[PDB]
Amino acid sequence: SLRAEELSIQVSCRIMGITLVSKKANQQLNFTEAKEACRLLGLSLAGKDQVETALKASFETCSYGWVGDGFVVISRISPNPKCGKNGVGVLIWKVPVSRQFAAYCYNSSDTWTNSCIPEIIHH
Ligand SMILES: *[C@@H]1O[C@H](CO)[C@@H](O)[C@H](O)[C@H]1NC(C)=O
Ligand SMILES: *[C@@H]1O[C@H](CO)[C@@H](O)[C@H](O)[C@H]1NC(C)=O
Repeated sequence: SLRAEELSIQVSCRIMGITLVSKKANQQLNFTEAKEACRLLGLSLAGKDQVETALKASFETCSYGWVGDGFVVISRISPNPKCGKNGVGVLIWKVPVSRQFAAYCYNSSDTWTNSCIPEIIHH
């Protein structure tokens, strides 16, 4: 079975709870494996709407990854030919579930917009 030590985290500072998880090996994750990858880390496979919320907080990636309900997405703020072919927004493809990509994962415990930037403590 998939093990967590086979995974690497490509978004070290989660935005609105969202990270991106890839396989260290060349072969990446099909849709079912993407869900398992997030769960091995205690996360859920992100929904496209959760990725959209992160984009509004300036979450941007340059990797295609699975989200819930069988879409592959990339999160783009700036047009880039090499990152989603100059698209902008959360770009969405409905792709056969056997295809292998990264996984967008969601962490509901995050209380900061950027998990690496503290926010003022309210007492
Ligand atoms: C996804 O990969 C797993 C390997 O862990 C395999 O058992 C499963 O059949 C694959 N799903 C598809 C739709 O290819
Ligand atoms: C999820 O978020 C909580 C709160 O920020 C944090 O303690 C935990 O380490 C996070 N887990 C993962 C796998 O990102």
